Amino acid sequence: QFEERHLKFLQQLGKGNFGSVEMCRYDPLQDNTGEVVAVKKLQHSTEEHLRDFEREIEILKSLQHDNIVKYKGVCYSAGRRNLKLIMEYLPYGSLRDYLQKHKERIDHIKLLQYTSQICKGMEYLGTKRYIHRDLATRNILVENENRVKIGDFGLTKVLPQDKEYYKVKEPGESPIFWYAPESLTESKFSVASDVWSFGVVLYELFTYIEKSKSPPAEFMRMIGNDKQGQMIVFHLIELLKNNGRLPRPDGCPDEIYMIMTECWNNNVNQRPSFRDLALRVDQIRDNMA
Ligand SMILES: N#CC[C@@H](C1CCCC1)n1cc(-c2ncnc3[nH]ccc23)cn1
Repeated sequence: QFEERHLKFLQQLGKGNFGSVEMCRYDPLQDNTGEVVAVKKLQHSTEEHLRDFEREIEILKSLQHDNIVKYKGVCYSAGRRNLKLIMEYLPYGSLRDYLQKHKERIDHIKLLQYTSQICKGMEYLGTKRYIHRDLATRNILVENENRVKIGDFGLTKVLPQDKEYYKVKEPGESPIFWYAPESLTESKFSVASDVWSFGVVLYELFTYIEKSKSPPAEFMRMIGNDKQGQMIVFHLIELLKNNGRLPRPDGCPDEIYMIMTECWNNNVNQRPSFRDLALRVDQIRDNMA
């Protein structure tokens, strides 16, 4: 229901894998009263990528939650393709950049507020049997100082009816340093691996996105920065097999790190639920206040 001729390009907001998001104004009355929106498109409209995109659009459309970015509509020109996803525009950018920019005014209670919101959004995904597969502060957006939203769903898959995991191995880079061990070894993605990645998100938050402290930097320094191409993955697997883990971030209390390390359990079935993670984060945040 969005006509392409009324979307006015303003700037690029972000560039994902096979996708990009643009800040546009939807101004059908041509009087500069229309609203600014976010428009997602494919960088190269492959038939396979187009079918993935259609599934992503339906997934997002099916989601309604304070902590999930709002679907608004779709757009297409010159027939059916050039397909574009229209979403609400969130003015503070990604939580990665936002935390980096205000580290001296965002204290731990605020971090835990964001954490809780992320947990509740992920739990909502779970009730729909959706596996996000790409949890990272770079894929959390900031609506305002009090609200974050899960921001991108390009890698989200729906669980089979009969199984609690989805086996997929895609070409491209994969965010290996947020991957559960069973995702690196068997391409198995589950709620439990989303929980692992959430552990990494919590690490990210408490590092305040410091340069040398990113999961890639830390993990490369634990395996050796020389490590060569695909060998990287292999060593990562071995490192995680021997319970090598990201270190406790500077200033991070013991209980928060413990939440992280319980998320980083090699035994998929021993990782906590998102509801319990929310419960615990909320108890800590209420104790701090
Ligand atoms: N998530 C996220 C990260 C990132 C890219 C991930 C893959 C493609 C985009 N990205 C998303 C925005 C954005 N910014 C403001 N409003 C928005 N609405 C909807 C998105 C969006 C900016 N960069």
